Amino acid sequence: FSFIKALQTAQQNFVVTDPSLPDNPIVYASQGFLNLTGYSLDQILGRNCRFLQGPETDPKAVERIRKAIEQGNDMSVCLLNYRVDGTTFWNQFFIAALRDAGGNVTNFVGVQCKVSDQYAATVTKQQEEEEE
Amino acid sequence: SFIKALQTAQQNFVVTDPSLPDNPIVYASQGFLNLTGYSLDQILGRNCRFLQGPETDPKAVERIRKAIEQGNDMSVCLLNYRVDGTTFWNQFFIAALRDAGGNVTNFVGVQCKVSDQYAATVTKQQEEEEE
Ligand SMILES: Cc1cc2nc3c(=O)[nH]c(=O)nc-3n(C[C@H](O)[C@H](O)[C@H](O)COP(=O)(O)O)c2cc1C
Ligand SMILES: Cc1cc2nc3c(=O)[nH]c(=O)nc-3n(C[C@H](O)[C@H](O)[C@H](O)COP(=O)(O)O)c2cc1C
Ligand SMILES: [Cl-]
Repeated sequence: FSFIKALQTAQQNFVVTDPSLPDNPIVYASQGFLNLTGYSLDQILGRNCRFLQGPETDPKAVERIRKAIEQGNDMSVCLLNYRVDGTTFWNQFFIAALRDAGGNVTNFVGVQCKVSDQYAATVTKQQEEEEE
Repeated sequence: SFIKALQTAQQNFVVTDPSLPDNPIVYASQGFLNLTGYSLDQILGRNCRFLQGPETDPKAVERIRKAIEQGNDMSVCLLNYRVDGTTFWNQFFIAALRDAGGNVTNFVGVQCKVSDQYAATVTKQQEEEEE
């Protein structure tokens, strides 16, 4: 199944990046990503998604995503991300590596879900208890 | 719904209930039954580890075990066993479903049968994460 078509239909917040390009930049973003983050598309295309990060983002959470990308692994993390206006929100984030029939990573899709503080407390706790 | 999406897409997948002991299957798609050869009576109310066998990489299974311990999404390529003992390469994905309060309510696991060439490529990268 097209996971992307599934996300389009469900009108989710997601982006697709191209690892064949230096620094793995956004080459597609849904309307949902734009509404959520406040960015317009010319602000987002061709950029690494790390702009979503800021001073209050947990760097160990970011490392999980980094490893997942190095391994062509699917993963999820709850971390804090930044809107175009500098304000934060909690992101239940998911990333998938898409592979061809030959097994080679061809793209990444990242899905963003806004969650409450209460939600984040629970998930971040198990993340910190994982880190310790 | 991730589950409604998998239904529509006619995927091979299961949903388990971690609120019951040993986190048993409480739903299995038709795709899953076709793939593994299991019937619904043999698997409903059971834990998925029956898919594993002697030639499965115990390190891939461990990768799956941590995801459940942490309530994380993950994907692994490992060898699984059908109801008659034959093997197939499984590009597996597991997701934790959470309520609004952040509590894991379910696990969803999706199985995609892949070629020897595919498994070769991915499993090599899995093995390479030695140090
Ligand atoms: C498809 C895709 C989507 C991503 N989405 C997010 C995101 O929503 N929020 C975030 O903080 N990082 C996201 N990332 C991670 C960053 O782009 C980047 O990989 C992260 O900073 C790790 O790289 P670095 O340590 O070199 O900065 C995403 C990565 C990819 C490939
Ligand atoms: C929803 C779900 C689907 C699973 N699917 C598979 C699978 O397809 N193949 C597999 O080898 N293990 C699968 N597992 C993992 C086993 O069910 C079990 O969690 C794993 O063997 C580790 O648990 P254990 O330490 O008790 O053996 C799945 C687990 C869950 C929760
Ligand atoms: Cl998927």
